[PDB]
Amino acid sequence: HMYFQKARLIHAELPLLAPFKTSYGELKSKDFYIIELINEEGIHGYGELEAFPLPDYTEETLSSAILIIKEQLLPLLAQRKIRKPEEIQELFSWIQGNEMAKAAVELAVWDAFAKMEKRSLAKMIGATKESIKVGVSIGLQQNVETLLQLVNQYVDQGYERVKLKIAPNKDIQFVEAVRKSFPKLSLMADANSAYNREDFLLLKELDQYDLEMIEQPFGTKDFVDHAWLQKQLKTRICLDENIRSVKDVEQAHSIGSCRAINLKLARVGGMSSALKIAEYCALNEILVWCGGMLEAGVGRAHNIALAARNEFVFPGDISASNRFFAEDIVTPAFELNQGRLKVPTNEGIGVTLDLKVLKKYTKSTEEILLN
Amino acid sequence: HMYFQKARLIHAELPLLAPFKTSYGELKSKDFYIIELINEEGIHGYGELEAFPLPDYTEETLSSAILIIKEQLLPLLAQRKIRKPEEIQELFSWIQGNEMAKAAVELAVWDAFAKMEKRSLAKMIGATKESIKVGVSIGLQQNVETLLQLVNQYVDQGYERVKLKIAPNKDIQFVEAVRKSFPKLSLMADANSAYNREDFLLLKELDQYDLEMIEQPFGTKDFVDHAWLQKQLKTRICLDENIRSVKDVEQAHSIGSCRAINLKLARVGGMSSALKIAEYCALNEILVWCGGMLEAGVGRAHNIALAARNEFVFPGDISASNRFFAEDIVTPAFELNQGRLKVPTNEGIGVTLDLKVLKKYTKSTEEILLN
Ligand SMILES: [Mg+2]
Ligand SMILES: [Mg+2]
Repeated sequence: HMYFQKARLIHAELPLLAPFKTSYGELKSKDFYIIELINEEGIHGYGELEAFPLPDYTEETLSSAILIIKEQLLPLLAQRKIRKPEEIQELFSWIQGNEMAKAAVELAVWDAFAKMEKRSLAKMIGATKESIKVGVSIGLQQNVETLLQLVNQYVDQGYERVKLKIAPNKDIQFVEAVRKSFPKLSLMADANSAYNREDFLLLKELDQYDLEMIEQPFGTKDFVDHAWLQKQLKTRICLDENIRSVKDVEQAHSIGSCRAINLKLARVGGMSSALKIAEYCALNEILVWCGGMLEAGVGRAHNIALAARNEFVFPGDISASNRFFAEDIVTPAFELNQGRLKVPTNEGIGVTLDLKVLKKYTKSTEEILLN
Repeated sequence: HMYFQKARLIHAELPLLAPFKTSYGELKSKDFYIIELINEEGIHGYGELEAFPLPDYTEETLSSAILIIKEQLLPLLAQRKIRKPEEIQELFSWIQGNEMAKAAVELAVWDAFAKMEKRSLAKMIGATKESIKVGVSIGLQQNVETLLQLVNQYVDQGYERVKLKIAPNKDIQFVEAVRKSFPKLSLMADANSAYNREDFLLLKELDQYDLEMIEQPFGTKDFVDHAWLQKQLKTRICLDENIRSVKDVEQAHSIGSCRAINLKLARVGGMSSALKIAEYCALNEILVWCGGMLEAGVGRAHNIALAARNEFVFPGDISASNRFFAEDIVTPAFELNQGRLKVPTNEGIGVTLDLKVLKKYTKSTEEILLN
């Protein structure tokens, strides 16, 4: 039982060690928001808005999402008494789409409760693991030779799973190379909606490489063509973009669009929603794993608590800050210990903000009286 | 061949005669934007942003959409030379969702071209009609008696089609009443996503009332449950919310989710997109008609040109301004002549702005240089 006294929206931007390539862009940093929800008893809950700057991933964007947060989500909490962190998905239920905005606010509310109950956010959602095996993603390489070198570094580093980025001209030849060299390494392929039905031959040729899964070969809204392809392959197909809720998984399932789901907290609307989906995939043999969105310290802390659940077996897209950022905004840095990350045990998300580090990356601060 | 010199974003709000009820709200007016695109040869193209204030219809909202227009759509036109109005859907293609933002800008570009070619926008997209039969929508009534009275007024007024709003407790008993009283009046039912699979009995009981169609009984993102229902009915099922493109219709089709499509320019991203869909429904026996979004003068003018196409047979949701607004922002008011509206013949959308009437409803004006 708690009431949210005020909200503090912090806009920050972290320098990426290396540029991140998106569909129709290239990130040079992680532009995000920190939603700080403050209890009426002095507890601070933290969430992170993950929306990319361009609507080249999903329809949402940072500027538009934070706008929906201010004009749509925060006003709802203003009055309200919240009893379960899960009541949040409900009052936001009438809102269509805008999942990443909801997530930023809702995940803050969860952290606030786990804090109140002196538990890890991981402990609270029921997780038991104390560490989780994270994976690694490699983009497109011009050389097969150089891909194999990159693949070698990580394996030696402890990463027990590798996601290879695929594309019509650079697909089958690279998968072999890696498969016929790491015959026991779990390996998946991400096709970033680069194929058409006409390329089913190319896609069928990958079935025989024991690929863990092939992510979104066709349209970002497609169910039909995916199903038409899934029925012709042994490898699981994985959806991403069009998976926003359990309801969305249910459709993909009955249609037979996929056998695996790339679950990302932000894209799915929060924690309540993510768990419902995890539980459902578990009951229907659908492989579920935590994808990523270049999260800063706060985003990553939540992601790891979700990843700690038993349903998640496949290594997710989480990693030590040091892989992307020169610096992060969370005090207990995430140490990579041979393909594994330590699940926070401290109250809430388990990590604190370097109000120091933050200050030098903060572009604006806004406080909102939810009362 | 034209280049857009500048853009003028006019924010206006018209007083509604009577309150308009939305899913989780009630409009008291039409808050919208007018996108005025100005040629390099002095031609003015006009579009209208239709997004509702709350994300209770689709994910978009006026405030967030106009934000996407400024930050995402207008910058693309800045440099560009446009040869066909249809080039607009293309450069916006990489953008996910955000259809109502696209529409406001793209429809402006069409009007600008039809103007350049001294043709009606209706003439240009190929329409031939000179008038179109519009319908009328009635919300939920407490009395069956009073619904029948309302139904009587319109029929005598000339409306050749009536859309009845349906809901679990107020459905079958009203349909009869109207059907067993106007045995020859085309009649459809709009279920505004108020039913579950468990209510298929209720929905099957309507099949026998020669209902033209039943709009979105189930989820606003659902294809599956709709298909499961369509296969059990004679009446056509009509989708709305989840129909954003030809591609979306293609899925609904192969899945068998519907037999009719409620086509609204804004929700579908513009004219290029709307025509593609109309043509497709025509080739695949799918009933297509123009739905509405409480358009002001500009929105309505475009809608009527689309409605003039041959594919649209069923009366759309268009009407004389006088049905909703005390005043409108378009000089040649739309006269209702026994269920029909006269298709503009004047250049472009065929109507002019009462810069006078506008001024007293304008809340802000913003000019943006595209050179
Ligand atoms: Mg993806
Ligand atoms: Mg509807």
